Amino acid sequence: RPTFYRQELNKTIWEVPERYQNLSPVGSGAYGSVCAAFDTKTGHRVAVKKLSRPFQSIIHAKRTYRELRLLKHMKHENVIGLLDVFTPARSLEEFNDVYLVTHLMGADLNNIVKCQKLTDDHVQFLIYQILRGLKYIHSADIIHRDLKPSNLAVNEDCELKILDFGLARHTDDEMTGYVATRWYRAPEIMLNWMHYNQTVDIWSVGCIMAELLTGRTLFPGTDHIDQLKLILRLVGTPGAELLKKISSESARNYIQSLAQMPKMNFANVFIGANPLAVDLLEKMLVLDSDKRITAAQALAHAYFAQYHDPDDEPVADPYDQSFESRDLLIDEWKSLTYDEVISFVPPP
Ligand SMILES: COc1ccc(C(N)=S)cn1
Ligand SMILES: [Cl-]
Ligand SMILES: [Cl-]
Ligand SMILES: [Cl-]
Ligand SMILES: [Cl-]
Ligand SMILES: [Cl-]
Ligand SMILES: [Cl-]
Ligand SMILES: [Mg+2]
Repeated sequence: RPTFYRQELNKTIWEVPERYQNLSPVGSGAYGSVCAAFDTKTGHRVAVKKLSRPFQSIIHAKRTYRELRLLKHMKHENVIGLLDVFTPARSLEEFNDVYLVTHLMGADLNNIVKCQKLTDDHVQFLIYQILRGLKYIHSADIIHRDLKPSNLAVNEDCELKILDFGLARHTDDEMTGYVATRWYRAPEIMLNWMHYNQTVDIWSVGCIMAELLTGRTLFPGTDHIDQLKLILRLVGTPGAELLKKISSESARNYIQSLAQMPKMNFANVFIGANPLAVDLLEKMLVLDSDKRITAAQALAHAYFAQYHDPDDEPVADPYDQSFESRDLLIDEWKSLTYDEVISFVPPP
């Protein structure tokens, strides 16, 4: 057990191993209560997150366990990973606080590229890395559900990592109005058309790629209905085959009140773009999720010819999430979390 020291940060007392020095608050709080630090064991600048009231309710205790399980599993160059996890507690009986350590991420795609169009070679490399990480995530049967520019960390060498695992589900209010937390969502999850699956993430990648190419949000709706109208103008109204699959009778009835529209010509929407980029966007932005291209298929598309290497696009170890359908008491979720803290093995 390392020696811990204490100091006052973010309105509370933090207690951390000596290896972590020069702690200072960072960020806007989107991922939790976080400080930057220097890790003397590894030489990295790191982010240290102190969980707020991790075991105050059944919902919060299970969410803490979920975040730790997801972060311990992710081991890929284009996905956030766990450098360390610790508690000052010496036993389960005194366990109360959890701290997580990751690489410090300076900039995201949003704060870097807002209102700006990038060159085609840059778009190729950035979207390639998103898809490489997504192939890994989906191979573990994990659905991200919230891919958007603020969840993509990028460094000076245009290297990219996917963020946002195991945090609270987004609320109805967070999704209301003229807000970026809805602009990248697939229509079937935005409107609860049907039981969704991992194909929702490919819709989000299409929205991101379009925005890197034009410098503009693809579907900046002022509310759910305005956004649906923008989507259907581009990709066309649903045909009878997809209407069948909308298991919400009320949603199905609203869609049929709208006048029918054909799919638009994407070469006239994305004027001047690489024809291979136009072709890939047409295969991502398909209304029927059954027919969208997958991450593994998209890596082999000719748009990525200068980066694609099928021997360097790895998949994940199996991920057991049977706990997600399990009902337990607060102290049982807390005991499971403690076991996962003390069993952590740091990366090589
Ligand atoms: C220590 O910094 C952290 C910890 C966890 C997470 C996520 N759950 S994505 C993000 N930042
Ligand atoms: Cl230490
Ligand atoms: Cl990482
Ligand atoms: Cl503790
Ligand atoms: Cl964003
Ligand atoms: Cl969500
Ligand atoms: Cl597992
Ligand atoms: Mg999110």
